[PDB]
Amino acid sequence: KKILAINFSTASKKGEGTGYAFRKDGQVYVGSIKAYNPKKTAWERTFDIVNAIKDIIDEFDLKGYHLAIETPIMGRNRKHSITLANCNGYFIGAIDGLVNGYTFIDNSKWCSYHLISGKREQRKEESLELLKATGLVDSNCKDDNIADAYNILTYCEHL
Amino acid sequence: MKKILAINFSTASKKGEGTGYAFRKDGQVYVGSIKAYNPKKTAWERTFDIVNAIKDIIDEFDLKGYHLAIETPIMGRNRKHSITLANCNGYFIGAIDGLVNGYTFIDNSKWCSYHLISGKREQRKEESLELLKATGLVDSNCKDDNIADAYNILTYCEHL
Repeated sequence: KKILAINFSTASKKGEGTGYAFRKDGQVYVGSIKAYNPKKTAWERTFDIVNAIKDIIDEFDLKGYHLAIETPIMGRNRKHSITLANCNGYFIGAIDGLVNGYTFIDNSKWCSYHLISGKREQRKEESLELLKATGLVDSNCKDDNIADAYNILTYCEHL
Repeated sequence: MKKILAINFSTASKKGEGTGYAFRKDGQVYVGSIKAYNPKKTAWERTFDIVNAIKDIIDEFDLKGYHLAIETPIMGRNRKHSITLANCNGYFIGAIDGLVNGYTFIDNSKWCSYHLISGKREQRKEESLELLKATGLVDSNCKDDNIADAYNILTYCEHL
């Protein structure tokens, strides 16, 4: 029930990032770690993303939170998919112990509970629509990493 | 001699298989395998057990600051199996990075090529074990190819 929700990406494309969401003293906090940098490898960007999340964990002194992280999946691009799966694992291994374990949340599953339907690109705008309603972000927000992490948290808080 | 902890990572999905490790300390090579076979556990749960076993080795033998050399995960025939394997390999590395001074991926092809090992998987296991057996660290009857691959990664990395 004390859940740190993560939508993990290594930010291999511009503007991407790892989204996070959690609730502390009833207040929801959300954000993204924007790590795009072609001078760094996926694993180096991952290291930076780990250290950003560790800094939030210490700032908000999250003790006993459980990681809910979106399951890595094989996509069309095989090498991207294996790199992402490996970096997703690095991220989980680096923070497990700061969190009390973790659970894989299947994209299809949180999406179905929130009625997000259609392809990938369209899921992104549906997820953002839900984030926008809560007014934790402004009406201009185009951060689907943030929106996904939020929707994963709400999925988990129900399940 | 650069201080390297060589790992041949496996989730021990098959009985008798496990994660191989090799390191040199005070000139002596130490090798072994973590035999984590347990079909009652998921691959991630066996990986957690292997992480704890390597942390205990790093503690007992005072290896903080050794550099981790680990095989690169590869693309395979079955999507879900290869994604799970790649994720567990990642988990292992992220759990111990910090105890070790960083890590480097070692491609299977590169260490094999250095050691003049060719052929399909089972032949490569045989040739890798021949190199390990020659050191006397295991007996002439050893079939523990996870130990052999860890050893042969260590010696490949020691030449670089």
